Amino acid sequence: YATLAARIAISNLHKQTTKQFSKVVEDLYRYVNAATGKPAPMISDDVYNIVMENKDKLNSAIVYDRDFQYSYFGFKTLERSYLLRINGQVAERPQHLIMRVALGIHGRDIEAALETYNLMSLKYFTHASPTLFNAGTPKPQMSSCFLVAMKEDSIEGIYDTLKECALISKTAGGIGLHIHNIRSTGSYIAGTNGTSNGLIPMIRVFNNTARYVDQGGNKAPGAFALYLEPWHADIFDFIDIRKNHGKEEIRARDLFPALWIPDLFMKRVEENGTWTLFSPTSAPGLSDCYGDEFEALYTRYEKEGRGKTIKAQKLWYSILEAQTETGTPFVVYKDACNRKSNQKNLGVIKSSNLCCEIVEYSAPDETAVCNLASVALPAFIETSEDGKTSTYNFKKLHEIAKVVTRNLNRVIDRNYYPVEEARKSNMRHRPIALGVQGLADTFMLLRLPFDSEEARLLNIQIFETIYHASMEASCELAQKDGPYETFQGSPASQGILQFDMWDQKPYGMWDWDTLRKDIMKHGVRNSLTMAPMPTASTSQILGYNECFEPVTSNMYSFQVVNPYLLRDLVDLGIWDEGMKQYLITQNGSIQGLPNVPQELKDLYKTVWEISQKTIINMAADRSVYIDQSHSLNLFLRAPTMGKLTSMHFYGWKKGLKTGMYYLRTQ
Amino acid sequence: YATLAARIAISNLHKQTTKQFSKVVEDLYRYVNAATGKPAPMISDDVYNIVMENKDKLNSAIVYDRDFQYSYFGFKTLERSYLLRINGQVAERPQHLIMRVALGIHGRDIEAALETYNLMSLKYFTHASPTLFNAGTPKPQMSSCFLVAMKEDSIEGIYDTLKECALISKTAGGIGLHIHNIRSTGSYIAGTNGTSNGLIPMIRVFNNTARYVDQGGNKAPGAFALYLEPWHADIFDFIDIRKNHGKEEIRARDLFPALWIPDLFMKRVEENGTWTLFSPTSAPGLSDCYGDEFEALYTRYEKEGRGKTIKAQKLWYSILEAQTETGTPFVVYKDACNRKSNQKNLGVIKSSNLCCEIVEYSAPDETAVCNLASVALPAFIETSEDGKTSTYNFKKLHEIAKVVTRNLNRVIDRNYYPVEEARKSNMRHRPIALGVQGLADTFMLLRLPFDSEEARLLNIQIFETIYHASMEASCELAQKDGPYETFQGSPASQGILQFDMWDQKPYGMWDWDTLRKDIMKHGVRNSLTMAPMPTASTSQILGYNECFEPVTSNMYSFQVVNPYLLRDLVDLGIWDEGMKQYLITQNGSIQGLPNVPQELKDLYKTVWEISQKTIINMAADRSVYIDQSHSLNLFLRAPTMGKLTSMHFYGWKKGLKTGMYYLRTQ
Ligand SMILES: Nc1ncnc2c1ncn2[C@@H]1O[C@H](COP(=O)(O)OP(=O)(O)NP(=O)(O)O)[C@@H](O)[C@H]1O
Ligand SMILES: Nc1ncnc2c1ncn2[C@@H]1O[C@H](COP(=O)(O)OP(=O)(O)NP(=O)(O)O)[C@@H](O)[C@H]1O
Ligand SMILES: Nc1ccn([C@@H]2O[C@H](COP(=O)(O)OP(=O)(O)O)[C@@H](O)[C@H]2O)c(=O)n1
Ligand SMILES: Nc1ccn([C@@H]2O[C@H](COP(=O)(O)OP(=O)(O)O)[C@@H](O)[C@H]2O)c(=O)n1
Ligand SMILES: [Mg+2]
Ligand SMILES: [Mg+2]
Repeated sequence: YATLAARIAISNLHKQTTKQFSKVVEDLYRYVNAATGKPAPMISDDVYNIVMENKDKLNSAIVYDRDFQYSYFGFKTLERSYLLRINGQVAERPQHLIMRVALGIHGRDIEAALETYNLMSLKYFTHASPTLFNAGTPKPQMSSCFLVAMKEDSIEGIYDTLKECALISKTAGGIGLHIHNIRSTGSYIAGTNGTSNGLIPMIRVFNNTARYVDQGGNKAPGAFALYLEPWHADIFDFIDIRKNHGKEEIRARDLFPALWIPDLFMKRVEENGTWTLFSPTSAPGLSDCYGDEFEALYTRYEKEGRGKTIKAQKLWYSILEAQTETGTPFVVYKDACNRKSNQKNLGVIKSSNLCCEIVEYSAPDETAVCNLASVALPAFIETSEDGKTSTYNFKKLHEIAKVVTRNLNRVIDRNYYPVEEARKSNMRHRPIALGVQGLADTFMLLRLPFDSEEARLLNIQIFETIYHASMEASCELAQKDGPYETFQGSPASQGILQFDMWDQKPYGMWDWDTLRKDIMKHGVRNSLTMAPMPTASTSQILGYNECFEPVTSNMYSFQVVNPYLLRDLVDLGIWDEGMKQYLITQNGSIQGLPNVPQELKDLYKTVWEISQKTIINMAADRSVYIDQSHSLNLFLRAPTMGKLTSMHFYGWKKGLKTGMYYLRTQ
Repeated sequence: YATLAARIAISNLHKQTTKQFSKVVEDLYRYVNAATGKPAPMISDDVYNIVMENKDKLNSAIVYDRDFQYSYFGFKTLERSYLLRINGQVAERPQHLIMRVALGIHGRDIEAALETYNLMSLKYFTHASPTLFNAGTPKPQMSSCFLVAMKEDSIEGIYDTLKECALISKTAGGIGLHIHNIRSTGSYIAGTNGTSNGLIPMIRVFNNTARYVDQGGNKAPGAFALYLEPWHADIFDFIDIRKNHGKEEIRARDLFPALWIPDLFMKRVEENGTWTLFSPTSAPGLSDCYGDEFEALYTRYEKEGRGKTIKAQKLWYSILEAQTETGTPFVVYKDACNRKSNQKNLGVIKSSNLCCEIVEYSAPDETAVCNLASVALPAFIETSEDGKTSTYNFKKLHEIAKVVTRNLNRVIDRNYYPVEEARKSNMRHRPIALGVQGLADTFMLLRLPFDSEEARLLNIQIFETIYHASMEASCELAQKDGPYETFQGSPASQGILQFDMWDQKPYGMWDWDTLRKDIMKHGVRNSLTMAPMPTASTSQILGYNECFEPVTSNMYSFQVVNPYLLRDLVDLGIWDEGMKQYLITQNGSIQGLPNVPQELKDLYKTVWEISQKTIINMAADRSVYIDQSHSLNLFLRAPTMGKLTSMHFYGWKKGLKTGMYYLRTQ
């Protein structure tokens, strides 16, 4: 169909752009801001000198054919926010952006540079947007998220923290900020008859700084996620922070509430029992432990009159309300996250990030950071048997995941850190996050319904391979540069890998025993490797479905129909106008369509037609090979208090870390 | 009349309170917060030990009769916000508050303590509210205002500054904050295609922190004043910040805009000429000079295309609009303030304070502070000739002003400083601010219309004496403790006193030559002594008219009629119900009342009936004995663009520093 608008706008772009890469780096580097007279380079000194000392090798390495791998919407995304502009006009071709990104990561290892270039240009993998924006640029802030500790229960602590979010928000990246330690409404303050205002008014300050620190282009999200434990006395308002009605002095519409849930809360809800709310000042230490230690300390404070008791299910019901209307708060299980983190030698983890996938340690003086990349799952499909059936090439997937791991690991050293808390932190533990995109495609291309036994297996299979790969790559790194600073004492140091903490045998596609031997011997370079993220933008750049979720509709959206569906409907000579209309009219749903094979109706279920138990199951299956966590969106058809209840508890009992990211509805 | 409700509620208070002072200090000191279990003392260790080591001397010094010096509204003010409360109930009697304040200032100089006590209990003078609140208490923040420098044109500078206002707003005191150095809307920012948002959105952040840092009781005002020079490119919005209509993202209703006006602006308005707006980044140095140096540098930048030119009177007209509707921006003349400051050896002064009276030097690392007290002008009236006419006792006024000066000077050393910038600053230059209240009364009691030749003279006379006194006291201090750190190089070091900088001979009631001799010889302890403030609350505590303004109505307000008026109307046997009604119905105006002597109509003009030229004149007369500045409110009857125009220019040409504080209307 109109894949023809892609080619047009692509070679239009070729016409408005200098072909030779090294000339473009000259242009971008030499740039002066006409309106102001200021020399405003867009390449670093470092990457400039590199390109100049290697210009023939580099220019000739670039294959411009590989520009036509982009769908129309992929390309318009690139154009509109990614390709570097000279004075309003676009100056970078897609190949130049990639080549720049390759250099920004690799520096003088031109061999590494050429390997990344090739693999990216061919669509094997892609790095997260901040890397695509800033690698090879003079303030190269390439990380996607910062996990910030509230420094202290004081105006000074609060305003130091506010300063840090502000300094972070100048640049690319999202912020997860935990606040369990701020005293609740009405608590005593020494030196006044004044009472405390609590969380909400302090939230309104943060929300306001989110709105003010724009102007980083549109590279900042302008939103923070905030993490709270449900025992905090300010909980009812906190969860209603994105509510669309009620008083305005109580809402904070540019921020996301995220719950940090102890298992105790859930038991109490299930047991239909009491829940007690404390101010952190009448209940110290509560966020600084978990599991049993928490259970013991909580129960004691609860017996010692230190707080306020109400019915667990009163809170529970309010949460489901807030979630049904707004899609938030997110739900992340504190204990599951801490019980099963390779970072537990550092102390208690107090939050996740803005997309509920990063599970790293943060403290007033260490603000945890992470660099993300995603693998293009469908690129490892081949027909390779001999005949008609397609298989999945796991060798290449292991090979490619080792490359990404090495990339992400360099990005740590060549990263610009907005705040000293992020450099201190990331240099010590060197966490890393790999993800995937196009899981739904992979299945579709391989003729598998999402809810099949075969899909369940491949899910496990793929993730086993990425995790094995990354730990292998990381361990090779530890052999060249030493383990990361804080590796002694870690579960990985004691031979305990992620699935072990889930008390499971690995699916056994790869030799874990060899790997585990070498890790106890040599260490790893990275405390953490795996955390599948939303890929909202980058999967649009590679033309794939986000992430690891099924299609939302088969009507993608001018509106363009799912190419695999189209393919199949045409090959069955049943694609007419009745088809174009039935699918528009049902929004990319093909069930209940008179003349369509059952094989296709299974294959092209939309996420609303797939059962959430299956969804949670696959999240549980893959989770044992996930160092950190993943952004589990949930989708509900005709939503009810009961259906939502069984979904949290289902994931909760599965041992999940992120029980829910967004709740999406209608 | 109902002065009888005073006695009732006074001796009611006696019944609910322990008579003996040292028991009350015990009570207050020993206080424990029942709800929380926390020991919450309300007296310092230091003042406790003092009282205990001197309890008989102290308790017996206290005259409780002196509790009945308070009008009903004076007393209700004391009760409602000043007298220390034990668990909701009032624990301090007025005499205890005073005695505490005396100690908090004097420490172990019990002789000084007893002298202050006596003088205050008898209503000779009073210190500003923060002193009344906090002297003798464990965080004794006794200063009324902080003049804060915007630290830098950066997110870091801005958020360091935000932190400092927040830390200051926890406690008593107002903030004047100058921002001439923040780049305006649309300016370049290096490292993004992002433009700057300018002032307004950054103001909204400050306004929001004003709202959030309450809870210091109601001792913080919850408002800042912001100072800008009218060449700043963000000027039109900045002046409209308290506008009651229009868009909400453009207003900031809890802050006050104050203009810092160069003479150039005014000439240009008068000449009907061009005015040029710059961003500080395209015009550096502009706020860091004045007079000629400014004129030269401004003109050059204006010739070099560096900014945007429009008609002076376009801005002028908008200012008058904003002022007519909202009463702001305030108007303070930058050049007059800098030309005539004894602090010019330190560098350019960049703002005043929240009440337009403090004119002190502030810089990113020095935040200027000031401690205020006011003299009760009417307390120095006596009949003392022999017969019927009353005179004014200037000897006692010189004597009392020397006492206050010594008090204020101790408060500097025993002050708690919220931020290190304020301690650095105040310890070096030791500024001080004395004021007055009850000028209108004094005149009334002395049978003088405000606009008489006799009133004009006494105005000059009083102020000459306070200024002479304070410099004398201060110079005696310099003899015991040395001059203040930065006295060398000051105008006062070169024999140049305030009136000299106005190029005037002093009225000559006191020997200035002797004083001036001694100052060049020994120095002063205080860089600055005099800055008449609004006395909004404390004059209500002493039962006098604020400040140095005339009565606003003769219907004070249950509604209580002006006691002097009443006195006089009754003595003429013309006070009936027709009288009670004519004055209610005219809101304390007595002109155009059929049966009232002309002598009384002159004597009891309301500030709306008095001409503003006279008002400005007296402000000009007194200003030559004012180190710093004063809070000139203006009052306009039937306000018009022309009348307001001639008033600014009139004061501007008089050489005033504060041309206008509030513009008050109807
Ligand atoms: N003036 C204020 N306005 C609003 N909230 C305040 C204020 N002062 C303190 N708080 C809140 O109370 C907490 C303590 O503030 P902090 O700056 O530690 O004051 P403090 O004098 O140290 N009182 P305390 O912490 O009780 O010893 C912080 O969480 C503040 O948010
Ligand atoms: N991300 C942002 N959002 C809004 N305003 C900003 C942002 N970054 C900078 N500014 C404004 O631009 C000014 C410069 O900010 P600063 O923190 O100095 O950034 P910088 O990288 O140093 N850019 P420059 O000052 O041009 O070298 C400050 O007045 C900020 O208010
Ligand atoms: N323009 C953008 C988009 C995302 N991000 C960051 O990455 C997160 C979104 O993750 P994602 O994986 O869905 O987005 P992409 O990496 O595909 O653009 C946001 O929460 C931010 O933390 C950013 O900094 N700037
Ligand atoms: N309750 C109060 C009242 C005034 N003030 C400070 O003193 C200023 C008012 O000056 P003023 O002389 O009119 O008030 P008083 O000293 O008479 O209470 C305010 O701008 C604040 O700077 C305060 O800190 N707390
Ligand atoms: Mg504290
Ligand atoms: Mg800067």
